[PDB]
Amino acid sequence: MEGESSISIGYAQSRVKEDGYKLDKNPRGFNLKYRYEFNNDWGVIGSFAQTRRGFEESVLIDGDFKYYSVTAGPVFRINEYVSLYGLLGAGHGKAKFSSFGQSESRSKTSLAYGAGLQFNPHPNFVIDASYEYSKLDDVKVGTWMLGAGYRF
Repeated sequence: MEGESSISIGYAQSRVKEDGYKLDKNPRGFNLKYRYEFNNDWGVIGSFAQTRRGFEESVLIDGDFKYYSVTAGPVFRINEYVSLYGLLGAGHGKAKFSSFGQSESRSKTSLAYGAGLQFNPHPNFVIDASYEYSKLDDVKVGTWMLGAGYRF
């Protein structure tokens, strides 16, 4: 309802794909979302996401990946239980490869686009789920987010 805020924290998981290379389903992290309802039907939502795949000890060339994004947009309340939203903002990716002794890294900022929903099983609770896409030159990053929190 009007004047109410929702804050949530959640899992984020990315798939990363460049044509000619295998899809990378590993990067993981988190998502914070903050929603404010201006009236009983319309509001705004902001999102920060980060995912990464770093050094993991395992059993010649190792890689490191990081993605984050800041997006925002309008949220439309359908009824007491469900609201839908669309987001726009920026994504930033960085990839680094090292051996032995030597390394190269690339980073890129591009538009990020998202869409999601919020479910209120109780008026003061939030379950949040969304998808985000960003194309960083030839590298596509798709990120799913699933979180929870409170509305007050």
